[PDB]
Amino acid sequence: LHKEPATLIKAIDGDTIKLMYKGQPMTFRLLLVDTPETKHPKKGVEKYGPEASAFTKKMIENAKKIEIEFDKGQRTDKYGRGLAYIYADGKMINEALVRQGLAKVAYVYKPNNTHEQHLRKSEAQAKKEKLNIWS
Ligand SMILES: Cc1cn([C@H]2C[C@H](OP(=O)(O)O)[C@@H](COP(=O)(O)O)O2)c(=O)[nH]c1=O
Ligand SMILES: [Ca+2]
Repeated sequence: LHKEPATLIKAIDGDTIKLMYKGQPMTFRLLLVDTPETKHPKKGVEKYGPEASAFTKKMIENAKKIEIEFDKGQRTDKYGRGLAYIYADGKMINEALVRQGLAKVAYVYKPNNTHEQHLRKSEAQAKKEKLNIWS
């Protein structure tokens, strides 16, 4: 796996970010995590959804450098969103959300599970600490 540069376009919610990648606008979805829903009427605004959204926005806007890292398998989902680990000054947003209890580990689809154990350990800590989603 390797990290590639990208420039911000707009943070959509906790786990979906529009980025300029190789000079094309693409929507990315964070691998291995789900922040609670805030757009879809079928789930409604779920608790911590808005909180997750503001956390990601904050983290990605303040970054000096944004990087994306695809995993070993599919690089897009069925909606055409890029599937990646995204880093803001070398800090993985996917992990940072999980560590705050603002996302759960989810959508673990082989072979895109390289950081699964890393993320699960951050989740276990947020749970033990009773943070946000786990409170
Ligand atoms: C993170 C991730 C999501 N998805 C798909 C599965 C879910 O589609 P369905 O909605 O059709 O089930 C959806 C979860 O995304 P959101 O959390 O943005 O809803 O995106 C993948 O296909 N692969 C991935 O790695
Ligand atoms: Ca979500």
